[PDB]
Amino acid sequence: HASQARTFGIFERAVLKHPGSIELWLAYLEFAAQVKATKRWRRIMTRALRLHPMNASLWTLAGRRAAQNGDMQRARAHFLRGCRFCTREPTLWLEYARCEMDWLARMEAKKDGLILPDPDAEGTDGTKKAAKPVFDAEQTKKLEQSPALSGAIPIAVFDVARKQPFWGPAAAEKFFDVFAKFGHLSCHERIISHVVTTMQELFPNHPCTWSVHIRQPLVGVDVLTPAFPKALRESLARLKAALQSTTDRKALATKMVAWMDGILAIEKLDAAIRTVLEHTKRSL
Repeated sequence: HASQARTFGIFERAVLKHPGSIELWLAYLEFAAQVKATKRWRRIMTRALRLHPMNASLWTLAGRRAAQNGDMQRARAHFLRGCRFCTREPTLWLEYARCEMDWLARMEAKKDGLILPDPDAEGTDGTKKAAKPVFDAEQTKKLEQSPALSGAIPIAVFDVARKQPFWGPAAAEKFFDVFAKFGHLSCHERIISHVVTTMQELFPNHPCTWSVHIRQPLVGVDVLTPAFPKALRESLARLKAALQSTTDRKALATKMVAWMDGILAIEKLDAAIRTVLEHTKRSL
């Protein structure tokens, strides 16, 4: 028990020496969480977010804790507040989308020390510290009434993210990636399609859009299932077409090599498939 005290002192004097260090805060929070000091955890969270309001890691940590405790209401609450704050970096938005798909995963399976930064706070000159709320009152109501297994919310998160400063092809591809797991859910097809299309419409020839376009056919699929080789052939067709397009070949080749490495990583992959993929990679 005395060790709790000692360690706490270590962290405390540590973040006092250097409050800029986010990692210290994170590490301290983890320690507090493991010794089940929840009150202290809330207080440390309040202090860290107070002085690091735009750090995604903190916000995600909070929202994800509320969801793991079981109420998706606060989860959503924290994440939305935070997204008003965290707006120069995709991170918090990606993590909210993820948290949301995770909830769908649980729904398909079934079938106070904490003070968060006020978004409606003004600075010295009148400027708001946080962007306007992510969803209008009307909009939130339409999403609440929306069917749970529709996946209307993560899509909504994606579309509103489109209005944020961090919006670009790279951010979009990160959403595709968040969503590209969760292949086992009904909504993912519609969602992924939305994302790839959108990217195609807005960033027509970007190596990222090409990325998601090549990678798209293999999202629902597993091996072995006859759908996998067909999809692989489709994917490869997309890849050839990509290498012949007027596009950054270097960036594309990098992403695509990583992708194939990921594929070759899998166990019980067909021999001829391994060979042809390796040749295809060696080409890059």
